[PDB]
Amino acid sequence: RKFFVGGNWKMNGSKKENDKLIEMLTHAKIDPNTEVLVAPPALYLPSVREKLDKRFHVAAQNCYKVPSGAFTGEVSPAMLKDVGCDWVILGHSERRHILLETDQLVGEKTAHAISAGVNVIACIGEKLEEREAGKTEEVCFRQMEAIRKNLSMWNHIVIAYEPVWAIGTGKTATEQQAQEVHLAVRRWMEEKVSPAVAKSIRIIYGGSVTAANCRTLAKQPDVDGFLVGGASLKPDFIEICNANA
Amino acid sequence: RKFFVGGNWKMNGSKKENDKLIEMLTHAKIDPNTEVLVAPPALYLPSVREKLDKRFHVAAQNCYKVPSGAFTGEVSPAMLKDVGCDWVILGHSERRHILLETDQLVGEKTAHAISAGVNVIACIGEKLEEREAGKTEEVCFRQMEAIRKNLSMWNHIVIAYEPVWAKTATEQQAQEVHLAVRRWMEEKVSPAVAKSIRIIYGGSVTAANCRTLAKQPDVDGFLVGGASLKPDFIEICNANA
Repeated sequence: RKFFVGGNWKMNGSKKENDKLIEMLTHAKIDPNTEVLVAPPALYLPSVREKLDKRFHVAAQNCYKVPSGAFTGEVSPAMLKDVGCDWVILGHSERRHILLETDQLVGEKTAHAISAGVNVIACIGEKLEEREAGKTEEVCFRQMEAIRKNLSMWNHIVIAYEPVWAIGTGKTATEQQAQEVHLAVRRWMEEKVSPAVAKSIRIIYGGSVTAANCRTLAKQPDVDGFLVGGASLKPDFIEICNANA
Repeated sequence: RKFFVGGNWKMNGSKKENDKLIEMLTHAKIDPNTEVLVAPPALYLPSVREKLDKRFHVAAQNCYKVPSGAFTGEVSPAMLKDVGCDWVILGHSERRHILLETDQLVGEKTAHAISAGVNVIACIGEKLEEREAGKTEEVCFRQMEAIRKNLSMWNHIVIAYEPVWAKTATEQQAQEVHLAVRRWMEEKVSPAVAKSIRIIYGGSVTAANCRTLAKQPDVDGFLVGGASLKPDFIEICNANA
């Protein structure tokens, strides 16, 4: 499996700061075996895609579930392709838990994006009250089942596990805890989809990753990379891209 | 009150179709006394603003309530200004009822955009069951209270009434709500703000009905949906002349 590092800029960006990030990425020494993605705010997707070499993927942070229609404020996968972007992040914990997106909606968006020819980073993960009730697998598997319900092919999917129970609380997840979830998710893929897909699919870690912990997380056998948050805006991003080499 | 016509493109747009719409706007003769706005999808805001003469406003169809933060998929008023756009539509019925935005969130976004120097079309309106229950005013006034609560200045606000309940809305029904909202502004904000604020109609607006709607004394323009993608938009922009 090819190591995969995606930088989610979240709601951060400006012509000035984007240019500084692009110059940092363009000039950095990055492991040639790392697949690298950045996800700017939607206003900046076309310009960031023009300025950054195709060695870098550029992703939207969200999209909707049909090509066009009466959905004020939404953008479709067809529009993403029209501006040269071939990736989207769907189901991020902030969209599920702050902006109230349901499992079913995330699954419908994922299936439509794939149908349009857009690759998807599909995000899953459980909150603290769910983890403390023993529901880590139940929650992760329910979110994946909603994606599988509408998907017939997985070659253009990357799964991101977000330990929301740690992100939202200030707790720190150990590399052993991340590995344990990644393994359970991979076994679900083996069981519900196929051993070949489970063997191929990248499962990336979306808890807090900085230059300080990326190398120990990267060595875990079922962690295939990272969905990076705030470190995506900083020189730490380069060390994270290099975490596996 | 200066007549105001906004075209909400919703989730419609592409480089090719945007170019046809931009050429349509550019070749049009529009009443010089009418304020005209278009709202493309967020991906296309910088290019549309670059390509359209500054006689036209270019608006986002949504934004968030702080300048930056951990809100994957959201954009801020600061970003809008950074790409040259100084307008946003907030509280549209599709965002309230499909995408689950609360009254409080719409009010927070509206106050923040205004504080950031972005002008706001703030949308209100009642659903069919609410209208049939006699709750048009109750709903509209509850929505305006959340918008009004933390606003101190109204010169950069336009109110859009969307009869989500429509069925067909008559010019008498639109006038009745616009008048009620204006009288609410008189008592809750001030008579001076009420006399000057634009209240635009955002129900189904076509070339066939825009002139009858425009003559109503408390209808100050339109927030147009599907007709904003068609040459019919120009006739609607010219409805007051």
